Amino acid sequence: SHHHHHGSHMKKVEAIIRPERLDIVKNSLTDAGYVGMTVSEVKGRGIQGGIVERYRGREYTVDLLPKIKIELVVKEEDVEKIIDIICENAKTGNQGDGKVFIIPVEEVVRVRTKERGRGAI
Amino acid sequence: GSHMKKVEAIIRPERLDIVKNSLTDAGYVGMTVSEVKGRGIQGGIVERYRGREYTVDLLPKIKIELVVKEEDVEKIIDIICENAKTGNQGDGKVFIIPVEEVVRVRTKERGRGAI
Amino acid sequence: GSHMKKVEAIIRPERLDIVKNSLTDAGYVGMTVSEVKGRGIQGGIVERYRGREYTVDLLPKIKIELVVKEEDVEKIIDIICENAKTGNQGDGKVFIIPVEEVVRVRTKERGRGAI
Ligand SMILES: Nc1ncnc2c1ncn2[C@@H]1O[C@H](COP(=O)(O)OP(=O)(O)OP(=O)(O)O)[C@@H](O)[C@H]1O
Ligand SMILES: Nc1ncnc2c1ncn2[C@@H]1O[C@H](COP(=O)(O)OP(=O)(O)OP(=O)(O)O)[C@@H](O)[C@H]1O
Ligand SMILES: Nc1ncnc2c1ncn2[C@@H]1O[C@H](COP(=O)(O)OP(=O)(O)OP(=O)(O)O)[C@@H](O)[C@H]1O
Ligand SMILES: O=C(O)CCC(=O)C(=O)O
Ligand SMILES: O=C(O)CCC(=O)C(=O)O
Ligand SMILES: O=C(O)CCC(=O)C(=O)O
Ligand SMILES: [Cl-]
Ligand SMILES: [Mg+2]
Ligand SMILES: [Mg+2]
Ligand SMILES: [Mg+2]
Repeated sequence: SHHHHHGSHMKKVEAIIRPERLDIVKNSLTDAGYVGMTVSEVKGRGIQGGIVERYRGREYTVDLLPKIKIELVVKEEDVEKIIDIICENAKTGNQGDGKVFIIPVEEVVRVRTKERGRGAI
Repeated sequence: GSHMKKVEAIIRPERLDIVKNSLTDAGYVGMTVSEVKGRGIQGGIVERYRGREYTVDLLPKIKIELVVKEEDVEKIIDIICENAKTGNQGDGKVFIIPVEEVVRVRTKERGRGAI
Repeated sequence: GSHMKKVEAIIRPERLDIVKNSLTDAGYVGMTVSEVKGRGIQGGIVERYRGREYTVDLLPKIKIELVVKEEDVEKIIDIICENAKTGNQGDGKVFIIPVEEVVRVRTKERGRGAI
């Protein structure tokens, strides 16, 4: 017995990774056919708030570290494969390896031709 | 809906002033500019040296971001495309991303009046 | 909804350390910082040389991005505004952008627990 009770299909993959994993990540994405990408130099910290460096028996926090931002605007159906590639290639087994954010994209336009939408990705 | 959007455009470094000035002339002034590298669908360019070839797969580009009233987006797309284009692969790409809220730091004004 | 958002704020370079420390003290630590240039609605500043005026239409700024749990957005807006403001045009702007998914690279943990 039971008691009665009361799209664009486009996305932006924004990932922060270590500088020394950029070429590995880029090459795996390229090999898989996910080519269009924008890369930025950034600084960051994750939930641990940076690292501690020692000098003359004293600890000093370094609360921003060099990182690389990659952005790929993609067809929605490609997001999970790209997440997988980024994670597999960026990981090293150490805190600081990176984070991926998925952000909606409502429109894409290629400048040269004014093509719009998924065909412009 | 918020009726605000973010226009994120990647253009050639030599078209930054042209595009910025054209936007300004049309009254679309608030903007954030970043130096980036990138490649589009062709995966870069091929450079020749000493009988060899090398693919340069990230090239200098400029990112402009304008957070704008939604009803201005198409006009801004048109200005960016007209002024960034050169007829050559690599001219750029424009992305439109939703923005839910905007706050001006100095006065704490929020929404479309803070654009 | 995902109940996750991106706080993207542009602030003065000389207010970064103050803002970052206040965010840290409130427990909002994960953050990405970029060097950018920008102008707001006034279109830059005027610099004088030999009694002539010249427009400087992009100035150095700092971008901070925090991807956060939605329930923290208003407090973070408050912190950024209170710490970044100086009473002068140019103090900054905050944008809130939806985030549909977050993944921690090292472990592949996803969602709000990965923030
Ligand atoms: N919530 C967040 N918002 C914005 N940027 C972030 C966030 N979390 C991480 N980042 C960026 O990603 C980079 C790498 O983060 P990191 O790998 O340290 O994340 P984490 O959550 O601390 O995981 P881990 O325990 O593996 O270190 C940071 O230096 C920062 O640039
Ligand atoms: N899908 C994408 N995601 C992220 N960034 C992109 C994407 N496509 C292009 N970009 C960025 O825009 C810049 C210019 O792209 P580009 O003009 O080469 O695009 P394209 O699709 O290859 O078109 P074209 O055939 O005109 O060259 C790239 O170098 C990169 O920074
Ligand atoms: N609509 C916008 N889109 C993108 N970036 C913006 C926008 N408005 C401001 N910015 C960025 O924020 C920075 C600071 O803007 P600013 O504080 O001058 O805003 P404002 O609207 O002109 O307010 P104020 O009257 O207090 O000066 C700019 O230099 C630019 O990097
Ligand atoms: O970024 C690193 O390499 C270590 C620091 C870290 O994991 C963090 O600040 O969250
Ligand atoms: O960016 C360029 O100038 C040429 C290369 C290009 O169009 C691309 O990589 O897609
Ligand atoms: O950014 C500054 O410090 C002053 C200029 C300004 O407020 C603007 O261009 O909107
Ligand atoms: Cl974004
Ligand atoms: Mg960490
Ligand atoms: Mg191209
Ligand atoms: Mg201003």
